[PDB]
Amino acid sequence: KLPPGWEKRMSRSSGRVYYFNHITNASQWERPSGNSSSG
Repeated sequence: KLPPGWEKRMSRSSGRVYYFNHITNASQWERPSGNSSSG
């Protein structure tokens, strides 16, 4: 899971908004928390 280096990214081909780590280099679908996660 993401956040040191992240962005919420649209799939610029066909499907979904995904969520991204910059410096690992990993695409998932997660808003990582806020303050509490909960999910």
